[PDB]
Amino acid sequence: MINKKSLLQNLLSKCKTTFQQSFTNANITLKDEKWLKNVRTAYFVCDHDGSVELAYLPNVLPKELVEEFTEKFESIQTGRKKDTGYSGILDNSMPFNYVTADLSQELGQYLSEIVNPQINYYISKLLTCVSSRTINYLVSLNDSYYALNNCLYPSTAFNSLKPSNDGHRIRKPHKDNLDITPSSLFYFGNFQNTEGYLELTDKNCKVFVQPGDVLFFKGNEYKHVVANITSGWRIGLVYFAHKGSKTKPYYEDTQKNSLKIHKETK
DNA sequence: AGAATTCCGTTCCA
DNA sequence: TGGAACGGAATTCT
Ligand SMILES: O=C(O)CCC(=O)C(=O)O
Ligand SMILES: [Mn+2]
Repeated sequence: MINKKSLLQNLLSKCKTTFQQSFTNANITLKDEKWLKNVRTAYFVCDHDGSVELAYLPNVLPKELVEEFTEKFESIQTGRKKDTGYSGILDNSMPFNYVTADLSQELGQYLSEIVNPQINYYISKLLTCVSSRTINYLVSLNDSYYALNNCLYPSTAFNSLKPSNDGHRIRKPHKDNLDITPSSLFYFGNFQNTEGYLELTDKNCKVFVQPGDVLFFKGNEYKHVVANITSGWRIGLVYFAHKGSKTKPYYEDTQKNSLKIHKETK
């Protein structure tokens, strides 16, 4: 119900001035139409209403930032058993929001205190361009969430993918169904141009992501999976918000403690 | 103690 | 519907 050529011109205009980069060979498709099979460049997916359900902007992060974060991420993850980590709040399995167990650890500290305040700026950049509805929602959240995660997004996921790990949750095709808003994704580490791509299975679209790129898309609606890497290290951050952020209460404590607090108020 | 297993609890889907 | 799934443990075995 709208012109895609003009909408792309609008999005490109905002993104060019905001990120101060020229995005060549940018493309736009409606969600109903046939998506590009291979996206190495700027790409946008919209509905009939005009809202952006996917945005991919190549290399918006300064190389100095990607390299420093990578080195620290790899340093911390070495001393970690699990291949995933989380900062901010999680409502998973509980009818309340709770502080992640990792926030007290080295990973959670580095994300919240150092990484997130810097990344929060590029998130602000991204949202003011592609989605107004998202940032309008994120600023309505409890102040405690913003203070906790030091970011507009109340929750941050840390995905460490080493070569030939098929057991990682991002290696299995899925949807994140708790998400009330499209997530913002940042990538780090080093891996090849032909591997570690995010594939949307139902739309048959392969987005090839490299360190420094940003990806903004709905995780609940579109089933997606991360491809295997034969070399390098694939590290990425997922900034999201669940439904429980608005709906469920907050006791300002970790999971087990909050459960005790939750019951005693009932 | 340091392994394997069960548990609390929400949400979904083949 | 059983059971896996962006958690995070406590029990229960060797
Ligand atoms: O890292 C990616 O490219 C995707 C992450 C993802 O799908 C998830 O965290 O569920
Ligand atoms: Mn996902």
